[PDB]
Amino acid sequence: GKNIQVVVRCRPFNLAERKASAHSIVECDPVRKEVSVRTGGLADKSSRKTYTFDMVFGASTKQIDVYRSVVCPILDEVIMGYNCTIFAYGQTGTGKTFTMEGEYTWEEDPLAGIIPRTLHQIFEKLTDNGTEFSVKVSLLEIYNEELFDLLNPSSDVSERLQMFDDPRNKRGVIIKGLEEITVHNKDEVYQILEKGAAKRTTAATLMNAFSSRSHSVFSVTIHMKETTIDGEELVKIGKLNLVDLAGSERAREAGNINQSLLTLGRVITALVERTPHVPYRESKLTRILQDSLGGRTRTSIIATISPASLNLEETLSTLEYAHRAKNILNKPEV
Ligand SMILES: Nc1ncnc2c1ncn2[C@@H]1O[C@H](COP(=O)(O)OP(=O)(O)O)[C@@H](O)[C@H]1O
Ligand SMILES: [Mg+2]
Repeated sequence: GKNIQVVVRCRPFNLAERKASAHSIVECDPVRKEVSVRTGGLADKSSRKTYTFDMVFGASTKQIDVYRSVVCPILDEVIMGYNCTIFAYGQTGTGKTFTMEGEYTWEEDPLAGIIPRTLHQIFEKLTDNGTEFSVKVSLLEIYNEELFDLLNPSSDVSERLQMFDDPRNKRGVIIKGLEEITVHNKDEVYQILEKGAAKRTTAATLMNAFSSRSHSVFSVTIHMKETTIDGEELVKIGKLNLVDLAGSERAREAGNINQSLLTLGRVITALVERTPHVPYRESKLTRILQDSLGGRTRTSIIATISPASLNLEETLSTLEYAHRAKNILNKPEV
């Protein structure tokens, strides 16, 4: 494809779908990279709609496999000194958070998601090659188009963060007062995710800013300096934005979400097709990530879906959205 990769990840059935007597309507073919949905209504057992993506992950797909296939290529980009972004898009309950952060010593938990493994690899790789480096991370939430710092020890209330341009080459934004925690070792990441989780819970309870209706943006910035005898030194800065989007399924409270997700989709489609003018300025989410989506870089979207007939509507909606972002045509022979 391109620098923009769109993959789909289907989760296994959950308890509620079993108790509701739901049926599997999704078929994943990792070889042909297709996802086909049994769409028939009453008496219609023949009509199915197929879609093609850069990759397709079945329900048995393991955390490490999503990481190996989707993130490794991207992290190598970041290490070379680039800004990249990874998205988790889909219906609430389909695995966006299970995928972005997931759920010992140096060996990674098999349920660990993209975030634990990523920090993990930063330290292993930069330590192994003797690079001089420092790693800082920030975690903010976007709810009803307002920013909240999830790692600020103090200034913890329902106070939003001020966003604004900045005298410098455009595309960037400065988020006034964004807490940026320095990480000293790979394991220190779980403690960071704990603080975030605890503060998100507070915002949920004290604002109704439920995680399922918000965008979580966890950014890791790596400052690197590498040297070799008869090879000159290098100063690089890499940044990876790991985004856990709001569920794709109050009046405008659902408008801001529905709108930003549609704006995001338009920004992605504009980048794939190279149409002048990409609508970054139309949403807080795309404005904040412009600097990473703007310049040349690797960008990936992980579309999560349910396999049950109970969620057919949202699954088709998600597949259509993923298809619209990067139109890949189905190949011959079914
Ligand atoms: N692919 C998966 N494999 C195993 N469990 C998953 C998978 N995807 C989601 N889950 C499970 O579903 C729930 C997590 O869903 P979650 O990540 O919160 O979805 P979302 O973030 O989109 O709301 C947990 O029970 C989690 O273990
Ligand atoms: Mg979630």
